[PDB]
Amino acid sequence: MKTEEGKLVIWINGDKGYNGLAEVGKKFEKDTGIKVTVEHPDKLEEKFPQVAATGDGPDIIFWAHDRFGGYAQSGLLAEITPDKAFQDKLYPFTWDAVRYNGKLIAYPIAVEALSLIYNKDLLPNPPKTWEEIPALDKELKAKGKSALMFNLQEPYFTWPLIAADGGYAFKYENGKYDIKDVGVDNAGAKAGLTFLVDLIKNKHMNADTDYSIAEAAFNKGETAMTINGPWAWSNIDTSKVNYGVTVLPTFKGQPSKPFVGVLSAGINAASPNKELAKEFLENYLLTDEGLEAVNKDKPLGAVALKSYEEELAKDPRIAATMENAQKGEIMPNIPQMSAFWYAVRTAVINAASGRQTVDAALAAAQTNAAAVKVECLEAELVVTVSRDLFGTGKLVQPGDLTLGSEGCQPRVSVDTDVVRFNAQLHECSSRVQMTKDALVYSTFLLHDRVEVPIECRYPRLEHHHHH
Ligand SMILES: OC[C@H]1O[C@H](O[C@H]2[C@H](O)[C@@H](O)[C@@H](O)O[C@@H]2CO)[C@H](O)[C@@H](O)[C@@H]1O
Ligand SMILES: [Ca+2]
Ligand SMILES: [Ca+2]
Ligand SMILES: [Zn+2]
Ligand SMILES: [Zn+2]
Ligand SMILES: [Zn+2]
Ligand SMILES: [Zn+2]
Ligand SMILES: [Zn+2]
Repeated sequence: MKTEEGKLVIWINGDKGYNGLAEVGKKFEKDTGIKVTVEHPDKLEEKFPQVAATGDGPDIIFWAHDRFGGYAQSGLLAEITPDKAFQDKLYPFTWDAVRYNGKLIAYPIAVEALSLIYNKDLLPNPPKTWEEIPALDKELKAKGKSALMFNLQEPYFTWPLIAADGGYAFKYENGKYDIKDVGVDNAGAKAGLTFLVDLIKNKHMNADTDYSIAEAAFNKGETAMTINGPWAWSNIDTSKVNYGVTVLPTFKGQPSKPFVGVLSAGINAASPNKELAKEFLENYLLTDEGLEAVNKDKPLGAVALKSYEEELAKDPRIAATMENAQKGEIMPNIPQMSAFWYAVRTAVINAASGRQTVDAALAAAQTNAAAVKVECLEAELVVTVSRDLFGTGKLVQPGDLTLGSEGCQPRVSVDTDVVRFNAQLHECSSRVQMTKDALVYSTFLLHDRVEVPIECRYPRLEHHHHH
């Protein structure tokens, strides 16, 4: 077990202020002898639920509150025990974010929202509207520069624009999310995405741009604007690029609705140090002195500790962050939330690459989120289709569903709640895509006219040998 006794192990996403948390670590060793080890695994949002299945993994996991409901469902999270004294010390807004089934399942740390960052030297007046940007780009290209570059590979980043004209994740009727009602296929969503597809088509943005491309492009000086969070400031500051942080553009008059996220720290249900951890977080990290350590390394954003948030909220950058939170909505923490993220991730990618039409793409994003769970084994993958597609109570027969290319003959288990596909990867895949580090296998599940994309990533070191 990573988790030993008398020793703390923390997992935090690589982009956050990990070394600064390490300083808050060492200040906890010099006071208690308990060593704190902080590490930053890749895809750690996905690594955590696998290892902690078997009691493995860290004592404390740091991530945006949205994944924690899923974690807690699968019984991999400790319920935290903070007293009345402490609960008053953070913003109620943030406690409610870390709650699930009426239990607190993590400690809220900071509030994050995507603002629009811009180069005052290249563009002393940011655009107020999305519709301005194509034009703006032309003029800018003529000067050897570009208008806007941001991470098109994650959904987090393109959502503010989809939601804008009335996209949403899961409908919230009567204080409960209807998990069969996804607002990714509606007209407002189609509007947002189409506009974004055209930016790509008109060479105003490239479909390939990812987090590290966009970040360099801007920090070098090659792009006017970018979309990103508080954590990206640390670097921008270093490039000495003269920048400001303002409200995201509007679309069809309406504002961009970023998802607001609450950086939360969660205690492992299998950890033998649940009290030592409880102490680290409550009295060393969640303090005016401790938060400063991290926020110094990589800005946390609008920190949830009332105390320091107030001392800090006189920053125009956080000022913008908060304005954008306002026009946002907050992330659901339900389990299905990660199916959503995958659905949409694929949709955007397929639309922007022309693999699917925006209509078909977002049509699929619905079924995928509402009724599909994909699970990728070594040389076979498992596709679990919920029998009731959209809540109708009208179930489908196994003959309505079709997986992979023609030669793909999967074994079909059929319960009364699901229909299960167990399929031979190589034999069923419709296309494999090689990247510097990854291999993505892709195939389609058809139902009705609709085609939902089934998609499995692996690293490229699985070739050596026998795939
Ligand atoms: O892209 C989907 C992804 O978005 C969010 O993750 C954010 C995270 O919240 C940010 O703080 C930052 O680290 O960038 C991430 C996006 O690349 C969700 O929290 C996550 O569950 C979701 O999969
Ligand atoms: Ca829908
Ligand atoms: Ca720093
Ligand atoms: Zn790392
Ligand atoms: Zn144009
Ligand atoms: Zn083969
Ligand atoms: Zn292998
Ligand atoms: Zn062989």
